[PDB]
Amino acid sequence: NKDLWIKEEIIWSEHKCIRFAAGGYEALIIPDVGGNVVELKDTNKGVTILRTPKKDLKFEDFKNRPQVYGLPVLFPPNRIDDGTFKLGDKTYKFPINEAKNNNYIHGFIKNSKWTVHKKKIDQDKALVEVVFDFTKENEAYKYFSHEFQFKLSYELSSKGLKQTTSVVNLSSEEMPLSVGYHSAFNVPFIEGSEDSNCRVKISIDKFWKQDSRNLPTGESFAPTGEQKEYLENGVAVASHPIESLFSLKDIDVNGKTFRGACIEDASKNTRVVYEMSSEYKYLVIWNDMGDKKYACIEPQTSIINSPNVKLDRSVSGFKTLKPNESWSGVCKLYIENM
Repeated sequence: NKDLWIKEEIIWSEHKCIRFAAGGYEALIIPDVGGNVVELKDTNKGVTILRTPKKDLKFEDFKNRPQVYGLPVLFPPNRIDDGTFKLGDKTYKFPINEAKNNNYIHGFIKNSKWTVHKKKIDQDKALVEVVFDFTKENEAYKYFSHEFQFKLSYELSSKGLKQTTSVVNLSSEEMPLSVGYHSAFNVPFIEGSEDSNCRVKISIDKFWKQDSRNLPTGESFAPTGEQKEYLENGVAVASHPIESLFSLKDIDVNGKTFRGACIEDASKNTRVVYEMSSEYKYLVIWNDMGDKKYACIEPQTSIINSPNVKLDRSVSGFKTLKPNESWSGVCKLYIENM
Protein backbone atom coordinates (compact mmCIF):
# COMPACT_ATOMS: atom_id res chain seq x y z
CA ASN A 1 0.00 0.00 0.00
CA LYS A 2 0.86 3.75 -0.16
CA ASP A 3 1.65 3.95 3.59
CA LEU A 4 4.45 1.38 3.51
CA TRP A 5 7.92 2.85 2.90
CA ILE A 6 11.42 3.56 4.18
CA LYS A 7 13.22 6.82 3.34
CA GLU A 8 16.81 7.74 4.11
CA GLU A 9 17.16 11.53 4.14
CA ILE A 10 19.18 14.41 5.64
CA ILE A 11 18.26 16.14 8.92
CA TRP A 12 20.08 19.00 10.70
CA SER A 13 21.85 19.80 7.38
CA GLU A 14 24.44 16.97 7.37
CA HIS A 15 23.03 13.97 9.26
CA LYS A 16 21.42 10.90 7.81
CA CYS A 17 18.10 9.83 9.28
CA ILE A 18 15.66 7.07 8.40
CA ARG A 19 11.92 7.75 8.24
CA PHE A 20 9.77 4.61 8.03
CA ALA A 21 6.07 3.89 7.75
CA ALA A 22 3.72 0.92 7.86
CA GLY A 23 0.13 0.25 8.89
CA GLY A 24 -0.73 3.90 9.47
CA TYR A 25 2.27 4.58 11.73
CA GLU A 26 5.37 6.62 10.89
CA ALA A 27 8.69 6.72 12.78
CA LEU A 28 11.97 8.65 12.57
CA ILE A 29 15.29 7.26 13.72
CA ILE A 30 18.61 9.15 14.13
CA PRO A 31 21.56 6.74 13.77
CA ASP A 32 24.18 9.42 14.59
CA VAL A 33 22.69 9.99 18.06
CA GLY A 34 22.08 6.66 19.84
CA GLY A 35 20.00 5.14 17.05
CA ASN A 36 17.26 7.12 18.77
CA VAL A 37 13.70 6.79 17.49
CA VAL A 38 12.59 10.40 18.15
CA GLU A 39 9.17 10.21 16.55
CA LEU A 40 6.39 7.59 16.42
CA LYS A 41 3.04 8.86 15.21
CA ASP A 42 -0.28 7.84 13.62
CA THR A 43 -1.15 10.90 11.56
CA ASN A 44 -4.73 9.74 10.80
CA LYS A 45 -5.47 9.38 14.54
CA GLY A 46 -3.63 12.61 15.30
CA VAL A 47 -1.43 10.82 17.86
CA THR A 48 2.27 11.44 18.38
CA ILE A 49 3.66 9.11 21.04
CA LEU A 50 7.32 10.03 21.57
CA ARG A 51 8.74 13.38 22.59
CA THR A 52 10.48 14.78 19.49
CA PRO A 53 13.03 17.65 19.17
CA LYS A 54 11.48 20.94 18.03
CA LYS A 55 12.68 22.54 14.76
CA ASP A 56 14.76 25.11 16.69
CA LEU A 57 16.79 22.54 18.70
CA LYS A 58 20.37 22.43 17.49
CA PHE A 59 21.98 19.10 16.67
CA GLU A 60 24.66 19.62 19.29
CA ASP A 61 22.12 20.30 22.07
CA PHE A 62 20.31 17.10 21.07
CA LYS A 63 23.53 15.05 21.00
CA ASN A 64 24.57 16.39 24.40
CA ARG A 65 21.24 15.46 26.08
CA PRO A 66 19.37 12.92 23.95
CA GLN A 67 17.89 11.12 26.93
CA VAL A 68 14.90 13.53 27.19
CA TYR A 69 13.66 12.62 23.69
CA GLY A 70 12.41 9.49 21.92
CA LEU A 71 13.85 6.07 22.84
CA PRO A 72 17.35 6.53 24.39
CA VAL A 73 19.07 3.20 24.99
CA LEU A 74 20.95 2.99 28.30
CA PHE A 75 23.97 0.85 29.24
CA PRO A 76 23.87 0.88 32.20
CA PRO A 77 20.49 2.48 32.92
CA ASN A 78 20.72 4.99 35.74
CA ARG A 79 23.41 5.18 38.44
CA ILE A 80 26.53 3.27 39.48
CA ASP A 81 27.70 4.39 42.94
CA ASP A 82 31.03 6.31 42.70
CA GLY A 83 31.30 5.03 39.12
CA THR A 84 32.74 1.74 40.36
CA PHE A 85 31.83 -1.88 40.99
CA LYS A 86 33.50 -5.28 41.13
CA LEU A 87 32.88 -8.50 39.24
CA GLY A 88 34.80 -11.27 40.93
CA ASP A 89 38.29 -9.94 41.50
CA LYS A 90 37.98 -7.33 38.69
CA THR A 91 37.35 -3.64 39.46
CA TYR A 92 35.55 -1.41 37.00
CA LYS A 93 36.05 2.32 37.50
CA PHE A 94 34.38 4.90 35.24
CA PRO A 95 34.83 8.66 35.13
CA ILE A 96 32.10 10.48 37.11
CA ASN A 97 29.40 11.97 34.79
CA GLU A 98 26.90 12.85 37.57
CA ALA A 99 28.85 15.32 39.64
CA LYS A 100 26.46 16.28 42.44
CA ASN A 101 25.78 12.68 43.52
CA ASN A 102 29.24 11.29 42.46
CA ASN A 103 27.93 8.56 40.16
CA TYR A 104 28.34 7.18 36.68
CA ILE A 105 24.92 7.32 34.98
CA HIS A 106 23.18 6.07 31.80
CA GLY A 107 26.20 5.17 29.63
CA PHE A 108 27.52 6.61 26.35
CA ILE A 109 25.83 4.52 23.66
CA LYS A 110 22.85 6.92 23.70
CA ASN A 111 25.24 9.74 22.64
CA SER A 112 27.24 7.70 20.12
CA LYS A 113 27.08 7.05 16.38
CA TRP A 114 25.29 3.91 15.30
CA THR A 115 25.32 2.51 11.78
CA VAL A 116 22.38 1.35 9.70
CA HIS A 117 22.44 -2.43 9.52
CA LYS A 118 19.22 -3.31 7.66
CA LYS A 119 16.30 -1.67 5.87
CA LYS A 120 13.55 -3.93 4.56
CA ILE A 121 9.93 -3.76 3.58
CA ASP A 122 8.18 -7.11 3.72
CA GLN A 123 4.60 -8.15 3.79
CA ASP A 124 3.13 -4.95 5.19
CA LYS A 125 5.91 -4.24 7.75
CA ALA A 126 8.88 -1.83 7.71
CA LEU A 127 12.06 -3.04 9.36
CA VAL A 128 15.02 -0.82 10.30
CA GLU A 129 18.00 -2.09 12.28
CA VAL A 130 20.93 -0.12 13.66
CA VAL A 131 24.05 -1.40 15.35
CA PHE A 132 26.74 -0.06 17.61
CA ASP A 133 30.15 -1.74 17.38
CA PHE A 134 32.31 -1.22 20.45
CA THR A 135 35.92 -2.03 19.59
CA LYS A 136 39.34 -2.01 21.18
CA GLU A 137 39.92 1.35 19.45
CA ASN A 138 37.08 3.13 21.25
CA GLU A 139 38.29 5.78 23.69
CA ALA A 140 36.09 4.15 26.35
CA TYR A 141 37.58 0.65 25.90
CA LYS A 142 40.23 1.36 28.56
CA TYR A 143 37.45 1.80 31.14
CA PHE A 144 35.31 -1.18 30.00
CA SER A 145 37.53 -3.61 28.16
CA HIS A 146 34.93 -5.82 26.50
CA GLU A 147 34.24 -5.67 22.77
CA PHE A 148 30.51 -5.86 22.08
CA GLN A 149 27.82 -5.18 19.51
CA PHE A 150 24.50 -3.62 20.41
CA LYS A 151 21.58 -3.87 17.95
CA LEU A 152 18.21 -2.16 17.90
CA SER A 153 15.76 -3.85 15.54
CA TYR A 154 12.63 -1.84 14.86
CA GLU A 155 9.66 -3.39 13.14
CA LEU A 156 6.79 -1.11 12.28
CA SER A 157 3.36 -2.52 11.31
CA SER A 158 -0.35 -2.08 11.91
CA LYS A 159 0.34 -3.46 15.40
CA GLY A 160 2.60 -0.46 16.09
CA LEU A 161 6.34 -0.41 16.75
CA LYS A 162 8.22 -3.51 17.96
CA GLN A 163 11.64 -2.88 19.38
CA THR A 164 14.01 -5.85 19.80
CA THR A 165 17.15 -4.77 21.72
CA SER A 166 20.13 -7.12 21.84
CA VAL A 167 23.73 -7.15 22.82
CA VAL A 168 26.42 -9.79 22.29
CA ASN A 169 29.64 -10.03 24.30
CA LEU A 170 32.46 -10.21 21.73
CA SER A 171 35.20 -10.28 24.40
CA SER A 172 37.11 -13.16 25.95
CA GLU A 173 35.77 -12.47 29.47
CA GLU A 174 32.50 -12.36 31.39
CA MET A 175 30.77 -9.01 30.64
CA PRO A 176 28.59 -7.12 33.16
CA LEU A 177 25.15 -6.40 31.75
CA SER A 178 22.35 -4.00 32.64
CA VAL A 179 20.24 -2.37 29.95
CA GLY A 180 17.31 0.02 29.85
CA TYR A 181 15.67 2.93 28.10
CA HIS A 182 15.04 6.54 29.08
CA SER A 183 11.88 6.61 26.97
CA ALA A 184 10.27 10.08 26.63
CA PHE A 185 6.51 10.32 26.09
CA ASN A 186 4.31 13.21 25.03
CA VAL A 187 1.74 14.06 27.72
CA PRO A 188 -0.63 14.97 26.08
CA PHE A 189 -0.06 12.91 22.93
CA ILE A 190 -3.00 14.28 20.92
CA GLU A 191 -4.05 17.82 19.92
CA GLY A 192 -7.07 19.42 21.60
CA SER A 193 -6.32 17.78 24.91
CA GLU A 194 -4.36 18.79 28.03
CA ASP A 195 -1.59 17.31 30.21
CA SER A 196 -4.19 17.01 33.07
CA ASN A 197 -6.31 14.69 30.92
CA CYS A 198 -3.65 11.96 30.96
CA ARG A 199 -3.40 9.09 33.45
CA VAL A 200 -0.41 6.74 33.69
CA LYS A 201 -0.76 3.03 34.68
CA ILE A 202 2.24 0.81 35.30
CA SER A 203 2.36 -2.90 36.26
CA ILE A 204 4.31 -2.25 39.45
CA ASP A 205 5.22 -4.84 42.07
CA LYS A 206 7.14 -3.01 44.83
CA PHE A 207 8.43 0.50 45.40
CA TRP A 208 12.21 0.79 46.10
CA LYS A 209 13.38 3.60 48.34
CA GLN A 210 16.25 5.79 47.19
CA ASP A 211 18.76 7.72 49.36
CA SER A 212 19.92 11.32 48.94
CA ARG A 213 22.35 10.27 46.13
CA ASN A 214 19.48 8.53 44.32
CA LEU A 215 20.96 5.07 45.03
CA PRO A 216 18.63 2.35 46.34
CA THR A 217 18.71 1.64 50.02
CA GLY A 218 17.78 -1.95 49.28
CA GLU A 219 14.45 -1.62 51.07
CA SER A 220 11.29 -2.39 49.12
CA PHE A 221 7.65 -1.68 49.96
CA ALA A 222 4.13 -2.47 48.87
CA PRO A 223 2.70 0.50 46.88
CA THR A 224 1.26 3.15 49.16
CA GLY A 225 -0.80 6.28 48.64
CA GLU A 226 -0.81 7.58 45.13
CA GLN A 227 1.42 4.65 43.99
CA LYS A 228 -1.62 2.39 44.25
CA GLU A 229 -3.23 4.27 41.38
CA TYR A 230 -0.65 2.94 38.94
CA LEU A 231 -2.54 -0.40 39.23
CA GLU A 232 -6.09 1.05 39.30
CA ASN A 233 -7.27 4.29 37.68
CA GLY A 234 -3.85 5.74 36.82
CA VAL A 235 -1.66 8.55 38.17
CA ALA A 236 -2.21 12.16 36.90
CA VAL A 237 1.43 12.42 35.97
CA ALA A 238 1.37 16.16 35.25
CA SER A 239 0.13 17.23 38.70
CA HIS A 240 3.43 17.26 40.61
CA PRO A 241 7.09 16.13 40.44
CA ILE A 242 7.53 12.35 40.24
CA GLU A 243 10.81 10.43 40.42
CA SER A 244 10.29 6.83 41.49
CA LEU A 245 11.79 3.36 41.19
CA PHE A 246 9.57 0.24 40.99
CA SER A 247 9.98 -3.42 40.31
CA LEU A 248 7.63 -4.81 37.66
CA LYS A 249 5.26 -7.74 37.52
CA ASP A 250 2.70 -9.16 35.11
CA ILE A 251 -0.94 -8.22 35.51
CA ASP A 252 -4.04 -9.59 33.78
CA VAL A 253 -5.74 -7.38 31.17
CA ASN A 254 -8.59 -8.83 29.02
CA GLY A 255 -7.76 -12.48 29.56
CA LYS A 256 -4.12 -11.96 28.73
CA THR A 257 -0.99 -11.18 30.80
CA PHE A 258 0.51 -7.71 30.37
CA ARG A 259 3.67 -6.10 31.61
CA GLY A 260 4.42 -2.43 31.05
CA ALA A 261 2.74 0.93 31.07
CA CYS A 262 0.03 2.89 29.46
CA ILE A 263 -1.04 6.50 29.14
CA GLU A 264 -4.82 7.00 28.93
CA ASP A 265 -6.59 10.11 27.68
CA ALA A 266 -10.23 9.31 28.38
CA SER A 267 -11.25 12.71 26.94
CA LYS A 268 -10.07 11.40 23.53
CA ASN A 269 -10.92 7.71 24.13
CA THR A 270 -7.32 6.77 23.32
CA ARG A 271 -4.62 4.81 25.19
CA VAL A 272 -0.88 4.71 24.38
CA VAL A 273 0.55 1.32 25.35
CA TYR A 274 4.18 0.52 26.18
CA GLU A 275 4.44 -3.26 26.56
CA MET A 276 7.67 -4.69 27.94
CA SER A 277 9.01 -8.25 27.89
CA SER A 278 9.88 -10.14 31.10
CA GLU A 279 13.54 -9.24 30.64
CA TYR A 280 12.57 -5.80 31.98
CA LYS A 281 12.33 -6.17 35.74
CA TYR A 282 12.47 -2.58 37.06
CA LEU A 283 11.23 0.81 35.94
CA VAL A 284 11.92 4.44 36.74
CA ILE A 285 9.21 7.01 36.17
CA TRP A 286 10.47 10.60 36.05
CA ASN A 287 8.36 13.50 34.77
CA ASP A 288 10.94 16.36 34.93
CA MET A 289 8.79 18.27 37.50
CA GLY A 290 5.58 17.51 35.51
CA ASP A 291 5.38 20.94 33.87
CA LYS A 292 7.01 20.21 30.48
CA LYS A 293 4.27 18.21 28.68
CA TYR A 294 6.23 14.94 28.81
CA ALA A 295 7.16 12.11 31.10
CA CYS A 296 9.84 9.44 31.02
CA ILE A 297 8.90 5.81 31.58
CA GLU A 298 12.15 3.92 31.88
CA PRO A 299 12.31 0.12 31.76
CA GLN A 300 15.44 -1.57 33.12
CA THR A 301 16.76 -5.13 33.32
CA SER A 302 17.96 -4.53 36.84
CA ILE A 303 17.67 -2.27 39.82
CA ILE A 304 19.53 1.04 39.94
CA ASN A 305 23.19 0.39 40.98
CA SER A 306 22.57 -3.39 40.52
CA PRO A 307 26.26 -4.43 40.48
CA ASN A 308 26.68 -3.04 44.02
CA VAL A 309 23.45 -3.93 45.88
CA LYS A 310 23.42 -6.57 48.67
CA LEU A 311 20.70 -8.58 47.05
CA ASP A 312 20.80 -11.81 45.14
CA ARG A 313 20.88 -11.59 41.35
CA SER A 314 17.43 -13.16 41.06
CA VAL A 315 16.12 -10.05 42.89
CA SER A 316 18.51 -7.34 41.59
CA GLY A 317 18.42 -8.52 37.96
CA PHE A 318 22.16 -7.97 37.51
CA LYS A 319 23.43 -10.31 34.81
CA THR A 320 26.62 -11.10 33.04
CA LEU A 321 27.23 -12.41 29.55
CA LYS A 322 29.73 -15.19 28.89
CA PRO A 323 31.91 -14.88 25.74
CA ASN A 324 29.71 -14.73 22.63
CA GLU A 325 26.56 -14.93 24.74
CA SER A 326 23.74 -12.51 24.00
CA TRP A 327 20.86 -10.81 25.79
CA SER A 328 17.67 -9.67 24.02
CA GLY A 329 14.54 -7.85 25.19
CA VAL A 330 11.41 -6.74 23.38
CA CYS A 331 9.09 -3.74 23.85
CA LYS A 332 6.06 -2.69 21.85
CA LEU A 333 4.48 0.72 21.44
CA TYR A 334 0.96 1.08 20.00
CA ILE A 335 -2.27 3.05 20.21
CA GLU A 336 -5.69 1.62 21.00
CA ASN A 337 -9.27 2.73 21.58
CA MET A 338 -10.53 2.75 25.14
